[PDB]
Amino acid sequence: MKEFYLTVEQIGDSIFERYIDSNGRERTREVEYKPSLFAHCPESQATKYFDIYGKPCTRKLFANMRDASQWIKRMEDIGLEALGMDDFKLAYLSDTYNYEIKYDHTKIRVANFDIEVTSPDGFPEPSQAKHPIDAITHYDSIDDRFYVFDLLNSPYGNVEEWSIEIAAKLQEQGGDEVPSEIIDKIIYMPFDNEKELLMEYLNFWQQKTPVILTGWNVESFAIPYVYNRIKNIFGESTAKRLSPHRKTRVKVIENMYGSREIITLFGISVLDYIDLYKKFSFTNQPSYSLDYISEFELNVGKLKYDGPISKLRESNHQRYISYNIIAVYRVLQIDAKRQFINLSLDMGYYAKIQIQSVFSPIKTWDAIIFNSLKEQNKVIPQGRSHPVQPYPGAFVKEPIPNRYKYVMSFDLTSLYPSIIRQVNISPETIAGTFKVAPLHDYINAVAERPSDVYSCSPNGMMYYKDRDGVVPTEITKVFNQRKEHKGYMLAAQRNGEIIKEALHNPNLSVDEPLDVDYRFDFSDEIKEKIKKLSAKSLNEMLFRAQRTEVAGMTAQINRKLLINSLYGALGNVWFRYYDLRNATAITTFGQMALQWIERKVNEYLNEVCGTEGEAFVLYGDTDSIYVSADKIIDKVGESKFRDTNHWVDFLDKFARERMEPAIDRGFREMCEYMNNKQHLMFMDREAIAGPPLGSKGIGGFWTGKKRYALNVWDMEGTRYAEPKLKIMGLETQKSSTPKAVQKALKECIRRMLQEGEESLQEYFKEFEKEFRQLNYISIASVSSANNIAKYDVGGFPGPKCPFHIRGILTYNRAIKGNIDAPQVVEGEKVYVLPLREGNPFGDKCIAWPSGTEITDLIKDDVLHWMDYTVLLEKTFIKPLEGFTSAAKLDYEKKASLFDMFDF
DNA sequence: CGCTGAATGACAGCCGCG
DNA sequence: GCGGCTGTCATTCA
Repeated sequence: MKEFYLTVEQIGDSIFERYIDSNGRERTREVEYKPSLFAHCPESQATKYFDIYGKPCTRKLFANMRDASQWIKRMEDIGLEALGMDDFKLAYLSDTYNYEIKYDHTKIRVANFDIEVTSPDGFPEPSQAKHPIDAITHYDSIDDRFYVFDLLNSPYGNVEEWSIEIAAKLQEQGGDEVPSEIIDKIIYMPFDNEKELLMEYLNFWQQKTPVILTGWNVESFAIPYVYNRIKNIFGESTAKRLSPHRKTRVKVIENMYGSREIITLFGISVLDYIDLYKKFSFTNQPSYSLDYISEFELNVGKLKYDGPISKLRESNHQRYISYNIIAVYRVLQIDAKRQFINLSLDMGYYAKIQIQSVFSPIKTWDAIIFNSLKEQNKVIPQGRSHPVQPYPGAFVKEPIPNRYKYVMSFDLTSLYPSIIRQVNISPETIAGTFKVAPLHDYINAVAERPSDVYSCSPNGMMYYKDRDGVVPTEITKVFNQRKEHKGYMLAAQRNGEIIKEALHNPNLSVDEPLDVDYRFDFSDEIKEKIKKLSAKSLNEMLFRAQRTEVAGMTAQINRKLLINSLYGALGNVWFRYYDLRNATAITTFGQMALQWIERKVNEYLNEVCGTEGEAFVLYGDTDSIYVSADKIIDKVGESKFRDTNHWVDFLDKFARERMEPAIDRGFREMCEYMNNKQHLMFMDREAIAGPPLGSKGIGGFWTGKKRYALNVWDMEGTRYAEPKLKIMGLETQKSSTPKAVQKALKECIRRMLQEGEESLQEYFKEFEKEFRQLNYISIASVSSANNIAKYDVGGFPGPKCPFHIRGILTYNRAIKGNIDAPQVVEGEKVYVLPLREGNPFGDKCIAWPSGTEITDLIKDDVLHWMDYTVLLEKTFIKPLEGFTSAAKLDYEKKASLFDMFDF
């Protein structure tokens, strides 16, 4: 097989690497790597190395990586550029694997673990590990086994061995329902004392050292704990064995609210699944706890249990161990869905970087470009520092708050990457500048054409149209690879049909399947040989056909991630190819683009409607615009459509047959006006929305920028079974809005867009007569807890003290001197709730622990005093009032018209 | 931790007012 | 009392 690398590190003047060799064996090797950097030399010195600006360059092969850095610092002092790949690990990688890295994941040891640590004095600080580690479940992908390390005796208790038979039984039988899928894959090892367990674990860790290390919060908790527990008991020398190179570094990460520390295990790739989730799930969750995430993804969480975990080991050591096993398994299941691990490996090996680096857009791209410029003997610029200066971004239209009956939205494909290609924006293609007229002037096409020689951007930048830019070349490559791989998937779909005769005409001649590449559909070669094939081969063959169906996805979707991250890197100063002007070039071009087309779409709809000045585009945001299709539906007359679907098709047709063409003509002119290297401004009809035909619904409405709701029937050409509610910004998308309320608001909107004013009015009134009766906990809100220890004066409200941080305290006070009642904390979220006046509790409100009910020591009265009125008002009404005033609807009869005037 | 602007709205305070 | 700002704090579209 073709060998590859697992991990790489630089320790002193040597490169330590773990890797898979020609025969599948894992190997570790040290290398006295010789880095090569470059300096600008005299043109009269014929060579083969040039930078992205064509200037000739001389290679400087150093003795060791230190001289290399010594030179870089020396150069910086003199004031002359030091070109080349300074991250010697990256260079080492390009150099050792200059080719298409094909890895065999079944050889990559990916470990998933979780530990349990009984503590009665609160959350166990990892940087101290004051308490014993009483459990460790460490799943290993090579052995496909769960290794359980159970501590039978500790200062907190002595317990019996965990029973696997009991773990398998059902809940009603006193079991733990440990799934049958893994019941046979568990390897239980009980221990008499912690030291015996830790040492056996550490030994286990050498026999099977992880390459990829994951789990939930494993990098902020598990790893740091285990490391410090072991260090505090056996000394740092034994602790550093967790690293295959016996090297570890404490890394102190610090944010805008403080700091914590994680432990770097040289020779290991830590892809903590929580982080692997927060960055590839694309969706905000009100809680990122494994229980919350596991439920949201598999309709089931972590084992249930009675009492506080703090006492779960003692009172029920059986559940305790099972719990720890299910927690490790949940992660594995959540990854059986997301493939974020495979995604990572794939992305990392494509760019030839350290797997954990995929969390870094900058690093991934830096690496992909460096390998490209390397193949063509070019030398990358030298990273330089730049002030952190903000630049303008996307144009957002100030929508006129109102209901909007019929709406059609068009979007622009990969806006920014597209813009970079069309204008040819790169640092080495900057040709010059030009006097800049007000932006609107270019929007209205009444400004002296920038230049007839170079590709332009509304901010005054000009680019060469002959040269193919470094940045744009690279995106165009990824852009093609995508169509390429997602091209193989369109084929594996044609072979999944031809090879879809499991019982159609399965001949009875036992034969062997074929080696035809499903990437490329069949012709006659093997296409002919699909009949005489038995009913058995047909199935073993489609097993090899579908398998590729996903193969493309991994790469194609992985390319989509790349494409979409390029902008961020380009706008970040720590990027080798960053350029303030180029970033602004991009952003401003887009501002122009989106508004140029708004002018065009308006002008075009005004002619086809014989209207004058009418404003058809009602809202635009970055890469999309929404048009009011009212004036259109009216030419044809609303009373002439057989039903909802009739007018949807009418709009769908007018879109594809009339607007798109007018749109492309529009962008094609813009491309000429800016004298761009290539027209790439492509818009697509997106959604079509409106109320159900023959109903009193309003269809849609905007509250303001980033805040609207539509009733969509067809999206990008996919006619829904039932209309879909598309809501942006409104509180029903507010991860911080109660659930009972987040529901109504949703219902309220639906009744507004599809049923009408009387419907909304009948709901609202009921939701009031029955708000009390609603579960008392189905009301509280949500929010992050930052600087909690800033607005506390002896645990009291200080200056600018937020509304929750105050309740928090009238809770600490109502139960002061007690750790038997739910314990609060920071970085979390709490149930907030207003209390009437004259309440013996503390303030106007009172917050408390999330995911829990109020301790029966304050529960009884809290409810007795809670403010329902104030609660309904600020969480339900205020926002509805907001929706209905915009949509010009009343949620309550006898309301007065004048109330809408600002006099 | 990790990549960028553009914009909501909930609360806290100030100011200004016969 | 209460608009009319202003600046924090949180979250979300692009």
